[PDB]
Amino acid sequence: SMESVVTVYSIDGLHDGDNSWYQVQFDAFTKATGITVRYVEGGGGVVVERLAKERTNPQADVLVTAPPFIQRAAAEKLLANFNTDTASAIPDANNLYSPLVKNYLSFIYNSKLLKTAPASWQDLLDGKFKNKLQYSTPGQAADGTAVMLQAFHSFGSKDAGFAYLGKLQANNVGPSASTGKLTALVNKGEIYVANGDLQMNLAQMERNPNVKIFWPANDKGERSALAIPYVIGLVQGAPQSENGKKLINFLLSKEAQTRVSELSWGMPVRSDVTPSDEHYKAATAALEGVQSWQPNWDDVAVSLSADISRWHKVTES
Repeated sequence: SMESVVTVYSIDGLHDGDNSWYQVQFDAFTKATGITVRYVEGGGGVVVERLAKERTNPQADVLVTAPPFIQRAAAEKLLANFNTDTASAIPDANNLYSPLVKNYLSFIYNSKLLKTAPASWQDLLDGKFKNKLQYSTPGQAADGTAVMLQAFHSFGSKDAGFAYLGKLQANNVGPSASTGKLTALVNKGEIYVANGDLQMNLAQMERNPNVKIFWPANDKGERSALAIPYVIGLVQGAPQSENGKKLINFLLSKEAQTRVSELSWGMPVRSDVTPSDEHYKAATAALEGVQSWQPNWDDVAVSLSADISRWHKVTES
């Protein structure tokens, strides 16, 4: 006989614990099918670089990563054509990849010290934020990359978003290789405002009682949040393509999707699920009146490295 297997390479965030969405779903899938799930986790670009390294003899069957890395995988011919069973249930799926779990860029502030959420991007330039605001470093921290993209959108052009971030640098404490550690700094008032992502921050609120989630408005009064979903595809040349297809369809099923919020603090991509958990209530409350948006990710895949280089030039100078 053989122990049947399928191998997942994923961006981190869905396997944080024994009761995480991936652990629970992988265990259910194995019980139902006899297929063990092997799992590798890393940064969103790291996992795609590994697929490219391994392309002459693929090891993974299923990729999960965030934009623009999923689009880089598609451009590099690392994804296989596969029309999922669900897709009718899922917005914006295509034959190479499908959204799996929704997430968003977010910001946080100290609500004990500040009487209300900062209203606008302009308010963050106030001198009261000098050395009392910090966001993580574009390119190094995924949510820092998201802040840069968000500035372009909120200010209407790359030049204008970079100009804004150059001004914000007067207040920004400095670089941070990761984002999650900033939350406790906000909670202690060492800083008053930081970036984040919605899944992460929702889960942090219980132990950070001085913090609340917010988004600044732009000069048209709009609060928007960059959509940074987890996105799934089948690996080109997978050694276990049939098992990969089964797992993809399973993770996109109504059954699996019903527990995304409960187990991970993410949001399901299917519209036909009704979460029953309190995490979802918190997510819905945070997003009320916030507009999701996204760029053309095929275009961002090409321009991102240049933009990160420019961020360094703009802020360091």
